[PDB]
Amino acid sequence: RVNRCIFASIVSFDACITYKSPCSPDAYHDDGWFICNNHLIKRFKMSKMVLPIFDEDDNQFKMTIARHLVGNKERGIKRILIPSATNYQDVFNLNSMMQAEQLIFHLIYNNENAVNTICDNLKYTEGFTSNTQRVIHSVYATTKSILDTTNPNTFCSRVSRDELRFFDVTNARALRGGAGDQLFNNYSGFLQNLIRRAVAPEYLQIDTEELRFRNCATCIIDETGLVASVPDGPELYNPIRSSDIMRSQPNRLQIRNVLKFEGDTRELDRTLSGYEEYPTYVPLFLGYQIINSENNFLRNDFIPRANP
Amino acid sequence: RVNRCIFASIVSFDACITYKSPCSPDAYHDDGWFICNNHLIKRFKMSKMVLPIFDEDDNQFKMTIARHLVGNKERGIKRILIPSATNYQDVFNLNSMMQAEQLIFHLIYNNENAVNTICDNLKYTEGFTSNTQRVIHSVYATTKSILDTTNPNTFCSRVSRDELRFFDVTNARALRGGAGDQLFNNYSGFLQNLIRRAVAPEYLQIDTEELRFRNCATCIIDETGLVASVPDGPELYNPIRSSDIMRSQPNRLQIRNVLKFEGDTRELDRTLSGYEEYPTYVPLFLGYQIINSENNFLRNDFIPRANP
Repeated sequence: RVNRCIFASIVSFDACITYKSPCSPDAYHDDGWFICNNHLIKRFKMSKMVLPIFDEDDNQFKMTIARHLVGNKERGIKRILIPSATNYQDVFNLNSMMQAEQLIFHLIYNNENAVNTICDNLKYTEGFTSNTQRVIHSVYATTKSILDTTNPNTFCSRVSRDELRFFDVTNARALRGGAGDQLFNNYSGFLQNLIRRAVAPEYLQIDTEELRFRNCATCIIDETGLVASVPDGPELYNPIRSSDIMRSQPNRLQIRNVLKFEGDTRELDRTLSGYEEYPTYVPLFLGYQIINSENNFLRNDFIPRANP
Repeated sequence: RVNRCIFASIVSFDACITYKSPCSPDAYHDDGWFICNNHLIKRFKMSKMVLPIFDEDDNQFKMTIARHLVGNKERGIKRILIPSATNYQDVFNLNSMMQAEQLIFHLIYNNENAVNTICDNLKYTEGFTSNTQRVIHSVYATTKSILDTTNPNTFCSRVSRDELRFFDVTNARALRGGAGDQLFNNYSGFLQNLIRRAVAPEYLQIDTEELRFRNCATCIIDETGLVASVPDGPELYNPIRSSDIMRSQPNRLQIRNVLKFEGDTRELDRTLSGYEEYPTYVPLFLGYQIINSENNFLRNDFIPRANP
C-alpha cells in the first residue's frame, strides 16, 4: 500500500504544524497516474475518467482519460489546463501555497533556481538543522523518486518505443508529428506522462485498423501549455458543479459566475427516467496514437514511453 | 396504460396467425417517442438515450437523444438512418417484411399508391369481408391516429412556436435554416418529430444564453435522408454489440464482418476498476435549437411543435 500521488508528500516545513495532504483512495492504485484525483482537480482542473474501449464481439479493454473542470466563461490564462515551464508561475499562484508544494512544482518544471531559493530561505531557521532540513529533503527525495520513475531519460529507465503518440494528426499519419509534439517533448517526464494519461487521441491505430474515437478535438497544446479550448470556435458548455469542488482555503474570498436553471424540471425528468443517460462531460481528445502489433500493451506495470 | 409504439399494431392479416409485435416497456411512456426502442433499433438503427443537462447549481434538465447503431465500415444505405420518401423503399426491403408493417411505412411516407395496392391485393380472399378487412383497417386507423398526433398541420393540432430548430447552424444564426431545413420540412410530422427527438443540436440558445454541447456534428441530413456520417475524414468507430443485435428472422442467413481483440485485458479492468467510466457511444448531433424566453418548454405533454 503506497500513496503514489506527488503532492501527498506535502507536509509543512514547520514541524510544529501538523498537516495532512488529502488525497483520493486512487493514490493507492498502481497505475500510470502519479497524481491523485483530488490533486488533479485542485491544480490542473481535471477529473480522472476511464474510456472502456469495446469490441464488436465480447472483448474490450480500458484506457484512461481525464475531463475538463473548466467552465464555459473562463478565458485566457484560465484555459491553461497544464502550463508550460515558461508560465506555470503565472498560472499557479505559488506564493499562496505551502513551500513544500512550491518545491514540488519547481521540481516538476525543473526550476532548480527556485528550488535552491527555497532552500536558502529556509536554512536560516533557528531549528533548521534540527528538523526542518530533514523534512525538506524528505519531500524532495520522494518527489524526485517519482519524477525519475516517469522520466524516460534516467538511469536504467525502461522505455517503450512500440507506441507512438502524436498531437498533430496531419503529420502523425506520416509518423512525424508537428510543433505540438516538439512542445510535448519539452515537458518533464512526469508532465508528459500526465498528458498521456489524461489526453486520449482522436484516432487510434492498432496494427492497421484505425479507430476514430472522436471527430473533433476538445483541447489543444501550444506554447502556453495544455489548453482547455475549442480550436474551431465557441467553448463547450461545461457545468462546474459541486461534489468535485472544495473550499480548501476557508478564509479565502472567492467569487464565481454561476449558470442557474429556472422552471420545474422534475416532471420532465420523471418522464425520461426510464432511459439510459449519456454524460455531458467534456473529455480530453487530441491527436493520433499508434500501437504496433508486437507491443505488450496490456501490461499492468508502468513504463515511460517515447517517440523515436 | 397505452401502448404508443408505432408498429405495435402489426399483426398478420391472416387471422389464424397470432402475430405479436414485441415492443419494449418504453411503449407505455407518454413522451415524444412514438416508436418503441426495439423497433427504433430494428428499423432505424438507433437506441434511446437522455442528456441530463445540468446547470451549475443543483438543477437537472433531461433531453432526449438517440445513439447510432452503425459501424465505421458501412456506407450508402447501410449508413442511412432515416431515408427520405424517395428512397425508403430501397433502404427498407419492404418485400421481405409483413404487409401490416409495409402499410405502416407507406403511411409514414405518404405512399398512398402502395397503401391502396396492399388493400387491393387483400380484397381478393376468403375472409376479406369477414375478418381481414377489419384487421387491416384497424391497423391503418391506429397508425393514422399516431401520425395525426405528430402532424402539426392537422385539424386543431396543438402547435408550439416557443422553439426553433435548425439543422444548419451557419444559416440558423440568421434564423434561415438553409437546404438542410428545406429537406427536413419534406418529412412527415412523425418523421420530423422523430428526427428532432433523436437528434440533439450542437448549440442551444435559451433566452440568448448559448450553450455548446458538441463542437462537431455526428449526423448529416441530405437528400437521401438522415445519415450516420461525419463532416469529414473517416467514420467514427462504433462497436455494435450483440446486446442490441436482434435476430428477428432466424431463417435469414447473414454474414457479419466484426472485429476481435486478443490478449488478457482483465488485469487492466482490475487496475482501473475504481474509476468512473465515460461511454464510447456515438449520439446523434446536428443543429441549432433556440428556446424562446416565454416558452413552456418543461411541459410533460406532447406538442407537435414546428418552425414558423
